[PDB]
Amino acid sequence: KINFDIHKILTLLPHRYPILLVDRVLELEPHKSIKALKNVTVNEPFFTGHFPKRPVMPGVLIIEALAQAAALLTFAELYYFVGIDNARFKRVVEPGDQLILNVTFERYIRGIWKFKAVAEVDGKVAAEAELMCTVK
Amino acid sequence: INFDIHKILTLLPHRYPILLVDRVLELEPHKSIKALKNVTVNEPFFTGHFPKRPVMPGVLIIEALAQAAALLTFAEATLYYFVGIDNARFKRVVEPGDQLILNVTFERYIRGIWKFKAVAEVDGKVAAEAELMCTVKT
Amino acid sequence: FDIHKILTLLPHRYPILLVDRVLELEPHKSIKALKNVTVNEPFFTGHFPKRPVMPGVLIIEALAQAAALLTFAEAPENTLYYFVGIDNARFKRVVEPGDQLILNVTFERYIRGIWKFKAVAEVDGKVAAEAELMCTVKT
Amino acid sequence: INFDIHKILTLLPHRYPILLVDRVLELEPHKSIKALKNVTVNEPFFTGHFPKRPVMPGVLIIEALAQAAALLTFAEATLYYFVGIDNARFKRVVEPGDQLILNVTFERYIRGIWKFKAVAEVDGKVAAEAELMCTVKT
Amino acid sequence: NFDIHKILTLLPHRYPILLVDRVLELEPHKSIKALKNVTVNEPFFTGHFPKRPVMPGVLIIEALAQAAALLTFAEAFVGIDNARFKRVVEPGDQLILNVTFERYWKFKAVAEVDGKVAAEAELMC
Amino acid sequence: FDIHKILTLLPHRYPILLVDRVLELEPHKSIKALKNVTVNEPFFTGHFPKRPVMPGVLIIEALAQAAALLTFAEALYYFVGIDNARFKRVVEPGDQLILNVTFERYIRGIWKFKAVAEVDGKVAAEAELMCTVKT
Repeated sequence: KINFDIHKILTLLPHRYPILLVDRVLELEPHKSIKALKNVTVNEPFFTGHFPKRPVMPGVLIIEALAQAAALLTFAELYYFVGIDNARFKRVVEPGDQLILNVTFERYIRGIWKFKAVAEVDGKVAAEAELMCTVK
Repeated sequence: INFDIHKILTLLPHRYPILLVDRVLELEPHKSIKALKNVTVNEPFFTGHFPKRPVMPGVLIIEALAQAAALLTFAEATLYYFVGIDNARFKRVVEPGDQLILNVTFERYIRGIWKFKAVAEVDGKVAAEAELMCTVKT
Repeated sequence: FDIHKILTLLPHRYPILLVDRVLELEPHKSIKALKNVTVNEPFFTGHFPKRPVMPGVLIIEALAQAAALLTFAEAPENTLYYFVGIDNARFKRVVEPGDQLILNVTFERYIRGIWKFKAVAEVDGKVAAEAELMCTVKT
Repeated sequence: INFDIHKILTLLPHRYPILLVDRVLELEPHKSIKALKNVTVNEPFFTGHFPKRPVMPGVLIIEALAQAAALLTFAEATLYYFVGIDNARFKRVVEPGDQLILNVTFERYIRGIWKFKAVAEVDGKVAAEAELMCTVKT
Repeated sequence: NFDIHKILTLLPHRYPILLVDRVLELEPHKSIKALKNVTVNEPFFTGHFPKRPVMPGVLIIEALAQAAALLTFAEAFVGIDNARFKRVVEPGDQLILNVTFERYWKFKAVAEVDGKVAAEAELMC
Repeated sequence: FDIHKILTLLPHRYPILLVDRVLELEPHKSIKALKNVTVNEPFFTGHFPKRPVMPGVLIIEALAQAAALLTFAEALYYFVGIDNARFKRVVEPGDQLILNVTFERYIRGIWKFKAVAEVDGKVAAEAELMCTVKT
C-alpha cells in the first residue's frame, strides 16, 4: 500500500489553484483503489460566495475532489470528466472537516474509466457517486 | 419573462467566485428556464484548470445548471443544496469565448426535493446534460 | 482563431488577459476580437458592490490587447506591450455580465516606435466605446 | 483638507480589487485635489501584467486619477461613470515601490459631465497625464 | 466546543485571513484548543512557495493569535516572544491550536500537528 | 536595486512577496528596503471588512524577506524564531514601510537579525528574527 504527499501529487496531476482538491494520498492499491484526503478550511476561495452569510462546501466540488483522487489512481504507477452517475449528497460539508476520498476502479471501456466513489467525513458518508473519466 | 444580472442578484444567495448565471433569456415560471453564462479566460478557475490550456471544469457546468434551476424555483415566488445528480454526461469541452446556454426544466417536487432535467448547450450543440435534484434550507 | 493561439501571442495573463477569441483578421490591417463579460470576473466584486458595471478602462485595455494581436499576428514572454497614448475615447453604453464585447481595431499608422489604431468596442451592434490608441513594444 | 483611506471608504463606492486611492494629501474643495496611490508588487494585477516583469497597467493609472476626480466631486458635498478620456499620455513605466501622486484640477461642468485635468507623478516626474470626463448616475 | 458559524460571530476577521476553522475545547477565560485545517487550496500557497508548498510561519502565529482572541471574547496584537518554529506545516495537516492564558493580555501558545509541536510563542494583546 | 532584482533573489511570489525595493544595502551587514502599503492588497478585504489594518505578522514577514535579501544579495526561506517583537503603530493604506534589517550572527545554521519597520520615520514594529535557508 503506497502512501504519498502533496509534493508527489503535484508531479502527478496538472490541476492547480484554485481547483487542485487532493492534499494527501493515505492508501493506494495501484490501478485498483485509493484513499485520499482533502482538508476543508474557511480560508478557501469559494467559501466567500458559497454562501456569504454561511459557509457550505459546494457539492459539485466534492465530486471534483473525488474525480481528482480517481485521476491519481489512474496516473499513479490533462483530465476530463465524461460522466457522473448516482451522485448522492448526504451531509453539508464545512470548515474543519477532513474529507476522506475513497475511490475504486470498476471498468475501462475504450478510453473511458468507471470508478465507484465515496467521500466520508468522520466515518459517516457525505457523498457518493459513480464517475466516468478520460485523459487527453 | 426575461431578466438581467441585477434581478438575478436579488434572487440567488450565490456570489463570486461561484455565481455562475449572467442573464435569464426565457423563464416560463415554475416550468422551464433558458439562462446564459458567459465563459471568459478572465475567470479565476481557468488559472488552475489547466495552467497550460484552459478548460471549463465539467462540474462548474453542472453548478451553473443548478443555479439556473434555483432561479426557476425562486422566480415568481434561503440556501440551495444538491441532493442528487443522475445521468450526467459531458459531450463537449467548453472554453473562453463560448456562451453556455443553460436549459432547465422542472420535473417533480417530493418531500423537499426539486428534480430537473438540465441541458447545457454551446452553439446549439449539447455540452452537458444531467438530471438534478436539489433542496432549500434555513 | 481561439484562446490557445491568443495565449501563444500575448504575454497578458489573469487577471488582465481580456481577449477570449479572434473572430476576423485582416492581417496587419484590422482585427475583430471577442471578450465575454461575466459576473464571475474578479473586478466585479469591487466595481461596484451594489451594481456590477464593467470598468471603462478595462474595455480600453481589451481594445489594446486586440490591437496587440493585430500587431503580433502573421509575424513570447519577454516582448511586452505598453500604452503610450489614448485620444478621443468616449464611453457611450454601460457594459454588463452577459454582454459580448466585440473588439474592433484598425491599424492607422506607425512611426518611431508607435502604433496608432482606431478602436471601437460594441455590444449587440451598438457602440459601447471608441478610442484612438497609441502603443509601443519593448524588449 | 487632509483625509485618509477611512474617509475615502465613506466617499467612494469602489472596493477591492479596484479601489485605487489610498490617501488624500490636499483638497481645495470643488477645485483641486492631490491624492496618493501606493504601488506594490502585492497587488492582484501584477501577476498577469506581466508574468516575470511587473508593469502597472496604464489604464489603472487612468482609473486611479478618475477616483481622485470623483473624490474632488463628492467631498464637502450613487455611482461614478467614465464618459471620456482625451490627450492621455504615458511617460514613465510605473512599478512596485513607486508612490503615485494623483493631481486633479477641475476644469468644466456642462449638462451632467464633469471635466478634469489630471496628472500622475512619480518622484516629481510626470508618469501620466490626461483629460477626464465623468458623470454621476443613480 | 463550537463551530465555524459561531467563530464568524466572535471574530471580525474574514477571508483570506480568518484562520480558525473550529474550537475543539474552550475552558472559558483560561484555555482553548482550536483547529485550523491546512489544504493546498489556500490562496497563499501559490507563492509560498511555487516549487514547494510551505505554510508561512507567520501565519501559524496569526492562527494562534486568533485562537487567543476566541479565548478572550467568548463568555462575554501587541507582541510576540520566544516564538520558535520546529516543524514545517504542510497541506493535509490539521493544525491544532493550543492557547493558555498566562497573565493580564499575555498568552502561551503551542501549535501542534499530529501531536508534535509545529511552533510555539508568547502572545500579547 | 529594484523589484526586478528582488524577483531574481527571493522565491516568494504573490500573494506573499512583500518587498518592493531595496533602498540601501551594506552587503552582509545591513539592508534598508521598502514595502508599499496600499488598500489594493488581497489581505485588506478581510482584515478587516470595516477598517483596513495591515496585519502585524505581515510586517514581520516583510522584515524577514528583507533579511533574506540581505543573506542572498552579494553571495527556500524558513523562519526559525521571532523574539522581542513589539508592534508600536497601526500601519495603513498609504504608508511606506521602511524595512530596516541588520545582520547580527550566524551560529550553526541560524542567521539572527535585529529588524525595525518604520513609517514616517517613527517605529511601527521591531523584532529579532532567526531564519535559515534549505535545499
